Amino acid sequence: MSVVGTPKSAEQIQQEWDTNPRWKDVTRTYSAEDVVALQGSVVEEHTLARRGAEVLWEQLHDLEWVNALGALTGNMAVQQVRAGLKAIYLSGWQVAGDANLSGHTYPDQSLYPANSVPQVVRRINNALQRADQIAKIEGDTSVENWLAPIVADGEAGFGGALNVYELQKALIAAGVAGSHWEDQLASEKKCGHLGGKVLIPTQQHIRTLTSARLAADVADVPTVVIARTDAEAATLITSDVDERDQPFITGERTREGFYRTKNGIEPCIARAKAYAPFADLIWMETGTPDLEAARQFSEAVKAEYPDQMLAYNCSPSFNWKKHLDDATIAKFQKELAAMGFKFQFITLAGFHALNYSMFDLAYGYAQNQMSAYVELQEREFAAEERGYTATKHQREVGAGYFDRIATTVDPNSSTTALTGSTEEGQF
Amino acid sequence: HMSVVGTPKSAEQIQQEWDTNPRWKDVTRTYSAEDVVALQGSVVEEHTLARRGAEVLWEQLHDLEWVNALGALTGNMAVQQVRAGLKAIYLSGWQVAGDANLSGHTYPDQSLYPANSVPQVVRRINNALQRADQIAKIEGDTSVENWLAPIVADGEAGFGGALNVYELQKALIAAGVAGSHWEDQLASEKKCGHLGGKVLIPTQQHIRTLTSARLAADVADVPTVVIARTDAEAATLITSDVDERDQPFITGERTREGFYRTKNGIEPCIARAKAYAPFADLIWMETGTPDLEAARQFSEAVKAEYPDQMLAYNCSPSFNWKKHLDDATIAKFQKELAAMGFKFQFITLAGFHALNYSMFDLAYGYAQNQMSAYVELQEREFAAEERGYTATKHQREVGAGYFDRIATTVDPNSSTTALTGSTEEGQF
Amino acid sequence: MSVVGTPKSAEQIQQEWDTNPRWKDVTRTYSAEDVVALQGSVVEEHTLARRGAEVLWEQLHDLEWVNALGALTGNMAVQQVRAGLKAIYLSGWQVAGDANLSGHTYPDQSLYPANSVPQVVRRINNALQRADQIAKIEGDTSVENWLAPIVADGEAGFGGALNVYELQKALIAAGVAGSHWEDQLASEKKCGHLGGKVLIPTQQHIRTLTSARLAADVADVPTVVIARTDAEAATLITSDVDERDQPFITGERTREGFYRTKNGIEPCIARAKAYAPFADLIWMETGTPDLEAARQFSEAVKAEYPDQMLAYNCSPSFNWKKHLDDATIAKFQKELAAMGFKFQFITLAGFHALNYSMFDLAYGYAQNQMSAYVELQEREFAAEERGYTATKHQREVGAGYFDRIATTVDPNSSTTALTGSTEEGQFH
Amino acid sequence: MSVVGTPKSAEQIQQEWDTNPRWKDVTRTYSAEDVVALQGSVVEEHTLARRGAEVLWEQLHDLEWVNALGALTGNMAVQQVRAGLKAIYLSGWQVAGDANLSGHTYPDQSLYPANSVPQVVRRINNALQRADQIAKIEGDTSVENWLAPIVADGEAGFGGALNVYELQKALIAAGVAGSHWEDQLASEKKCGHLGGKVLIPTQQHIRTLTSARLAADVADVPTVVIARTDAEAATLITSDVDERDQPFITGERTREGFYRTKNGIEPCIARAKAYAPFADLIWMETGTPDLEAARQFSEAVKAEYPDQMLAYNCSPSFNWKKHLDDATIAKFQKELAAMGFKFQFITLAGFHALNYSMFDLAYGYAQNQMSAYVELQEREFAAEERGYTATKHQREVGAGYFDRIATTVDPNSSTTALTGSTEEGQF
Ligand SMILES: [Mg+2]
Ligand SMILES: [Mg+2]
Ligand SMILES: [Mg+2]
Ligand SMILES: [Mg+2]
Ligand SMILES: [Mg+2]
Ligand SMILES: [Mg+2]
Ligand SMILES: [Mg+2]
Ligand SMILES: [Mg+2]
Repeated sequence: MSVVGTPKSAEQIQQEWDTNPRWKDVTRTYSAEDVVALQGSVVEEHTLARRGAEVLWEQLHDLEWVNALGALTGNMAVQQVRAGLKAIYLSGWQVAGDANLSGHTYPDQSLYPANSVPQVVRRINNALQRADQIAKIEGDTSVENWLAPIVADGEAGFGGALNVYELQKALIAAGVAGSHWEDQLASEKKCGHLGGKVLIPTQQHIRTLTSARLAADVADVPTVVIARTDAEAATLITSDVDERDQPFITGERTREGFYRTKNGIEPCIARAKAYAPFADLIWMETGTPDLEAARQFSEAVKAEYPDQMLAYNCSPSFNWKKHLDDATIAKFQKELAAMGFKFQFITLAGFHALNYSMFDLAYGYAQNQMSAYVELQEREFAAEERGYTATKHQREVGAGYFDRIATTVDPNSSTTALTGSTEEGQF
Repeated sequence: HMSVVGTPKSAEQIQQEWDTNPRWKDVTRTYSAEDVVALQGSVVEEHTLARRGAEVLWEQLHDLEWVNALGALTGNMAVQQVRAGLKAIYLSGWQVAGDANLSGHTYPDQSLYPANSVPQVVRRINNALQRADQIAKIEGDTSVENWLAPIVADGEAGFGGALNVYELQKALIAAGVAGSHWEDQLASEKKCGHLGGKVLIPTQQHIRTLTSARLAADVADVPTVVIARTDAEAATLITSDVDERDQPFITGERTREGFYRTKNGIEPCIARAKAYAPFADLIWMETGTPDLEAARQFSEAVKAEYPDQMLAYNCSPSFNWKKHLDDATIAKFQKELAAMGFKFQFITLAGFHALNYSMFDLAYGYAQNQMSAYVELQEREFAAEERGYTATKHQREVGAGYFDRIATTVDPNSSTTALTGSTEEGQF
Repeated sequence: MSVVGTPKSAEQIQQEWDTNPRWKDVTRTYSAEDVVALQGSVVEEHTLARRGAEVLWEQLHDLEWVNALGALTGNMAVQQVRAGLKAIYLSGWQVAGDANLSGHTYPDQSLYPANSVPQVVRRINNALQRADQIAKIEGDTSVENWLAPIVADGEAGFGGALNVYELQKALIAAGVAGSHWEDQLASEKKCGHLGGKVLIPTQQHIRTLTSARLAADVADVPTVVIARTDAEAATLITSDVDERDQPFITGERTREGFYRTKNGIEPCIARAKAYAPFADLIWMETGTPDLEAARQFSEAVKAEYPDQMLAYNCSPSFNWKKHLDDATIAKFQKELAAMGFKFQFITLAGFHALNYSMFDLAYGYAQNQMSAYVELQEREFAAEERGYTATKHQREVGAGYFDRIATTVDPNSSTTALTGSTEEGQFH
Repeated sequence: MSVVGTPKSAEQIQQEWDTNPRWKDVTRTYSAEDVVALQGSVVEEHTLARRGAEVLWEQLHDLEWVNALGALTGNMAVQQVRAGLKAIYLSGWQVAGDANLSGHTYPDQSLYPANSVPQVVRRINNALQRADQIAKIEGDTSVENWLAPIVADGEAGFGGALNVYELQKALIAAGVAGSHWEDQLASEKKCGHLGGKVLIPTQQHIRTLTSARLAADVADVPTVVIARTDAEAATLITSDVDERDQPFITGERTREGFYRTKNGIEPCIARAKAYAPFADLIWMETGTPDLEAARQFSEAVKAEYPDQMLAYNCSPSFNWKKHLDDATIAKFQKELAAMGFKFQFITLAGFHALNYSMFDLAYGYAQNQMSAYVELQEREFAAEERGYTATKHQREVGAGYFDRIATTVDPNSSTTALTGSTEEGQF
């Protein structure tokens, strides 16, 4: 037939696992032959998933740390890279609130269709590709890498291990670079800073992490796998079967049949250590922005897994000035990086930037009409010194690029967009 | 027997409504009431939000000094606009093309995206307003009397022929649109009004479009507001010279494609506006500058033949406002326009610029000072609570308390509610 | 500012519950005031959900029984109604296999996105509507009701109570007439005739049926709620918390923490008795198609609730010529109806009809090329005297209907479809 | 700062056009530098679009003729390959009637959303991949290539060249092997065998074919481009600007501004010769299944382009036994293959198979209930001799394959699907 997409042999995969330092501390409870048996006759190449994953892994070891902001539209991701950020965080919370495939506004409880986050991954890459295409024809070299890696939210898997497997597969097809997975009961998933959280036994989350790795292996991409634990605040567990969880089981039971468990940094350390061999980065949800507790978690984990990188949630669910002074806020991220928190991200940055900017505009617009918008347009003009370009909105969305396509197909076409527009004649 | 739910009206009932309801006092239909019924089948679905929105919109356009709106490309965007006191929502096709269409790609405004993209955003905006209305009910919030603000959505050029026009209107009505606007451009060469290289369609062809949009609203039995837009002020090309109303502006020369070169300006806009009036609840003239004098010329000339005709005006971000106008004129702009008959006024790309600038300003500061940049935003949100802002408590803004209410309604003793013990409960 | 979609008061709802015989045997653990508190300021009308639910409830008490076939495309439902069936069944198995929003082929384990089945409900209603429209312009009264009630698969709700609520809401928005919900763990969901099934406690499914009724009440439509139990084959359960399930707990455990339980018709009778106050119909999956086993379940349930209607799956997963003789197969549904099984359905009928007919045609096409297809078309021609109409495929999908729209907008259009078509000149 | 997805140089592309025999008779009015200019920094790999396009082109030259059937669902395509067919045809007609993203039933008039056919391409490929995966774990080698190439319907492009460009790009992203494009006015597009067809000028369709090729080159895949002409029955054209069309323009006009034109085989031959340098296959819609009329079209085109391959629509819109005897019906495809019609397809085969088979069952079901179904189940049993496998429906949709994924993740899983089922016990 054709040699396109021929699967590699179990020997090559074993070779790659043995020699490539990317897999230096990755445990696999399945064999390389098990991967081959699940790949059929053709293995689709996932370019953006591979490139982003390799770029992400590289940046986590080159840069002091990799920091990101939550993005829920393609334009958001474009502006984050344009501004200098090297990675995009794809928040599930935000998807639930304003960008999921049901069309409804949801709280962060795994209510939306399971393929919603993959579509936002694809959408973001599409927008970054368009920005990359525009920069090439415009000769704009302000950004070295427009295809910045995407770290996406796997939540609690939307079911069992097969649901996990299919979500990770869908995230890779969309071109994700990393995905994170939490140890909550899928049917009761909550945001890390909401209540009513229900843990699942330690082994079950290792099962989830193993499933996430397996799909990345079957698709043949070094996807960064992130493990999140919600044990600092969760006081409910589904079962006491796992002996690793028993020291925190109180015996008390709820009407639903859940077991009460003792929460805090100790069960997070215990679970972190158990997840480490199956996680490229570890992440513990916390109740406050507190450097001491972060250092404490960092020390206990690195005392057994010294090279284990960590991720920290700089959550807008914290009232930041209520806990930290301005000076502590200024060094918060830099001090975290010294502890090994190499991926840091403001999860709901997109939500609050979108909701506040439109309220501020609409409120002024209701009182003073055009005066309020001219205020915004002038800030846009003033920001052009800093590299802002979306003021010329026609080229920002690719008017020049499609004019180039149109002239490539027909050099004498008289229906090009940017020639004659008010943009070229007023900006 | 058989269920009578959704039994269609008779032809005589429709004719009585057309004859006596003042909504249709100036609406011309070249088809009959029996034609409408003939297309409705055995069951006519109710479109609650499209009906409510259309009625509220029409009432507001006659009761308020003028209705104004801002472009919205996400559900949360519309929530804040209504929360801030706005009484209508404009759904830009430009914004949908650039950051919210079903292809997943970023497109310029050239009718490149799938034809059902805007309807999806109509349904999304309504869903988001319904969630804010639900939350408001359980929170005792009465700061907004009508959360379900009318939506005016961009129908562009119909994505093809009359049948493409019809299905787009039907899909917008099914999603709950209050009004839709249609422009006299060649769909295969559609452009934003302030882009170059526009190709007009013949006047009679856009009367076909407006007639098809009205027909789709009638078959669906909702009084959708039909808005006619003309791009004749800047377009120098037209597909054909077949319409005698267009011929006086044609020069005679043709392009290699076969298009006819035509003379643009306000004069062909007035002519097309007069021809569209019997089929348009609102008329909209795309212009190259924000000019009150030019707006008055178009208004007086149109109202001379149809004095009750309402107009619409695009306060376009494509205009460099302070380059053309002083601050005093900017402050009175919409007010002066309202006196001329421009009763619906909108900023098309308000959402694109608010979204792109806010995220850039945050990411720029975040790239240099990390958390110090975000705390500034959070502190601004805290400060905006005096003006009525609420999204700082993001958990309840998206309905965590509402779904907690659903959960406890099913199981009052559930121990897995979301807001209970949340960091929002204890820190905000 | 309008009164469209104004919610009813709690007293009005409570009065409907107290007097409308539709709710005669319906237990609601929540209050009428709870329903109102969740409805915001506007309640959208769900015309097809209301009509379908009403028609369904009417047919279950007026006809000897209501039989259906699984359909996964719009055209399938059209042909089912065309051939004389009064109800459509929407299999979740079939959606997982060949019609879900992931684009992938899935076994029946709740792997596809949760809004997949609603989309097919909307699709089926859309296709039935088109046939209804086509029949009107064609003067075809051979079918009384093209909008046959749809009974859709809710699986295990795709999570907790709130996931159940949203699926029911979406099914209603899409126009479903009824939905069935099973007492399996959504995380490890399986087809009823698959292995490794894990039950949830009796009370957790009572909570599911409650959330399902609540979503219908908030939507103000009398959706037929069906309760399904898988305890006939399942040897696992998630917890021993419910004392109604404890008499079957063996005391063993699994590595995952599941509890071994004793399967059989006995725990199905018990769970059905518990589910009865919360189900318009009750259904137990069974390992074989057996009339006596069905009579045992029937008479046992009706011993406590003699007016409880039941549902039965004549599963394709069975092997009928193996078990039963021809004469028993003929009387099978008729005898099941006399026992109270008033809704019967063949789940995977669409899957098998689609896969076999395409294999049969593709195989013949491989050997004999055009000779194979001509056998089908002549078989299609022959079926016209039984009512079949899809041989003329252009009119079947609405070519004439859209000609009517096109001629209504522009009666002089020179670009209509059926005039000059090969269908017009070659199909008499 | 990675190498994955690096675009190749213009001279590297120019070398493929000059040497690869795939492009021996392909005219490109744009340059290799033009292609590189539109590719940005990264070029995604479209494995299935590449593999399928290479397989299809190879089959067209190696087989007597490649024939296919219309498929509108994933399971349909699975059964077509299972029965021995080596290609899938994706009818736009069928998509409009029962599988487009609007949810509505439509006549064949370009009414549905433009990304609908790409979705079905991706869906068909997903189904074929699932059958490929199941076949691997079951040791099934009765099918050599489950990834049969897909020929998809691009209709009239849903607008201008930029619309054409985006449809071809989305089809390629979905894994298409070929796409066909017709010379109709998009806003008035009709099925070839419906009335009221309006042609666009010859040059405008060359513009379409060029745009379709450009998108395939920018995607770096050898997509098979097929040119369809509707001039046999269409008596309308939009303009008289192209002098190649004027010898058929009569001077008559319609109220809309169209031009009456003389339909027939003559303008089909002329337009075909104009499309030949821009089309890998050429396709003339006809009003009857006539072998003599096909020869005239074939020998006329091949007089100027000897190696020009042709495609023929064996349309269900023909009443076959009203025109042909059984002897001619049997040899129809074979005769066409000898004239150079190397891609032959029954467009609406899926619609009629699905609609008839369900009416036949539902009718008998409404009359004799279970007896009607057991007849179908018995015919499915008897079909196992011929290779039919969907009778065991659980494994048919991958229950066994996902059981493998489950046991690969956790060997001791108590929640496997096929063990203890009625499939392993009654089949
Ligand atoms: Mg999350
Ligand atoms: Mg590790
Ligand atoms: Mg627009
Ligand atoms: Mg008027
Ligand atoms: Mg099911
Ligand atoms: Mg009951
Ligand atoms: Mg087609
Ligand atoms: Mg050629």
